[PDB]
Amino acid sequence: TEEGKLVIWINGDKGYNGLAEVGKKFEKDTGIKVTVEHPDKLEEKFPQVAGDGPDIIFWAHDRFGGYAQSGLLAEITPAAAFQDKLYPFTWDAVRYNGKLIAYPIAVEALSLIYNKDLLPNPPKTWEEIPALDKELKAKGKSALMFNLQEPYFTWPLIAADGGYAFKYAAGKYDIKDVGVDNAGAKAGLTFLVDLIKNKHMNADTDYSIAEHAFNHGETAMTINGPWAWSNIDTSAVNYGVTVLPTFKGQPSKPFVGVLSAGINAASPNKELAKEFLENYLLTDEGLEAVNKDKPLGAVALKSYEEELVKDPRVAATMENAQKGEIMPNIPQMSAFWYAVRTAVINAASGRQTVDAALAAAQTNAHDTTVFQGVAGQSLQVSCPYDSMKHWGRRKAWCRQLGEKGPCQRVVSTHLSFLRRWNGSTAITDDTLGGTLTITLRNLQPHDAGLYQCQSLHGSEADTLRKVLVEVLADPLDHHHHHHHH
Ligand SMILES: OC[C@H]1O[C@H](O[C@H]2[C@H](O)[C@@H](O)[C@@H](O[C@H]3[C@H](O)[C@@H](O)[C@@H](O)O[C@@H]3CO)O[C@@H]2CO)[C@H](O)[C@@H](O)[C@@H]1O
Ligand SMILES: OCCNc1ccc(Br)cc1
Repeated sequence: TEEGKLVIWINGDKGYNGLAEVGKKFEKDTGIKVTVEHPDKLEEKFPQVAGDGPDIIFWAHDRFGGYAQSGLLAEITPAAAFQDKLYPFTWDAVRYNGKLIAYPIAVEALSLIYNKDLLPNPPKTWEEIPALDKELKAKGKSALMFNLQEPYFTWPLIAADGGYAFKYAAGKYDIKDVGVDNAGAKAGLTFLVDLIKNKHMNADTDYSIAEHAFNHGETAMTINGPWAWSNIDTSAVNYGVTVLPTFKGQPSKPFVGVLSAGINAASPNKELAKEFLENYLLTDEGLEAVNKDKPLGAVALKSYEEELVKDPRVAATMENAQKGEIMPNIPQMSAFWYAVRTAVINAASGRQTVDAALAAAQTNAHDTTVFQGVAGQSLQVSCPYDSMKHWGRRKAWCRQLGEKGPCQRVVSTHLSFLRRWNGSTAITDDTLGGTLTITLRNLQPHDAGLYQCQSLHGSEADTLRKVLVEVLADPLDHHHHHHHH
């Protein structure tokens, strides 16, 4: 960052050229240069560089609770008159611990996109896709192609019969109640895997492959968001945007994302960012400039949404959004997505069965795992990992210094042993089996807290597991004569 200018990060699938046009208008009126960038993995780079992060970060709201907890985002305090211009639902997406941590921009949900020439009557159920694919294959076409590398696209099907991320009850999420390995989640993922086994879909289909096949008239349907419509408009394919197919008679339940713009807590340009976001971007003209490049979906700005909702594609986006639910913005969402991404990729490739893939995802979707030990005794912490993925990497055990501090290295593999506070920590790695083991001797309350098992590569560290060490009292420490009769 540099004082007197704005650097913005936004994902490569969004209208970054339209956003740059709003930046050009801001520069024309004020002299302030606005640079819009679309780095790869920007959502993973942001917490590592936020140092030299951007002034503004755009992403769906699900990642922002984690950034806010880490102290990376400035609290936003728009006037009541400004808050009244955006929908209360969109403000709900960006409120964390009672404070607003980003400006909401647009509401997104996946829909079924279909080729009206190949399929004038798209299927209402997922169950009828195998027979439809057989008929289309006889004509050199396929029924459906969509991104199988990101769990966001398969989640509507996994959630349809009962899968869920974190149980919700009266404005709160229970982070201990995860629904990744229930009967409904297994049924949805088994249906997806059966589509691949029967050659109705390919496990390696990604965003680019599905978009190219649909936009070239090779597949009758795709599953995508509003941002994808402008490339289809250019392709001249006669497309429709409609309700996703049902599974076991239940609607598919897409996770609803609210594209949001957070202000970096370390930015010396917070006031410029606020003026740009409130008075340039979040205006009917500003949002239209972005929408014209890549559609936003249902915008957070009431005045513009009242017009956009007349677009049948936007009404279809809201119909699918209403069948699903808003993603939580809680810090625990990252772990949930990483676990489900792994389960889908492994089940689709045949590397794991659906049952084993979802059992591992259920365990790993929990951001932290408690390891309880008794004071004065030894505690063995286990960190399973993918031996192939982490082949050749050294490992580390680090202790989290508060909610916002660094994870401070304790021991690593090749100082693998550390004696401190009359106790000790030793790390051992079974590289063939994929199990990292940390042994804490003479466990005491001073050892309680959050730690990470890590896999190192270059100057980066991958989190293998977050562990909460809990220390039960030594039974002898309460030595007394109990009551008798
Ligand atoms: O898959 C690992 C991946 O998990 C998490 O990513 C999720 C996003 O945080 C979540 O917003 C959603 O992303 C979709 C966007 O909302 C949508 O606008 C569009 O850009 O498509 C995105 C899906 O590709 O879903 C993903 C999970 O698929 C986590 O935050 C990432 O760092 C991680 O790489
Ligand atoms: O060639 C198979 C041995 N190679 C290999 C590479 C990646 C994974 Br996942 C599994 C196996």
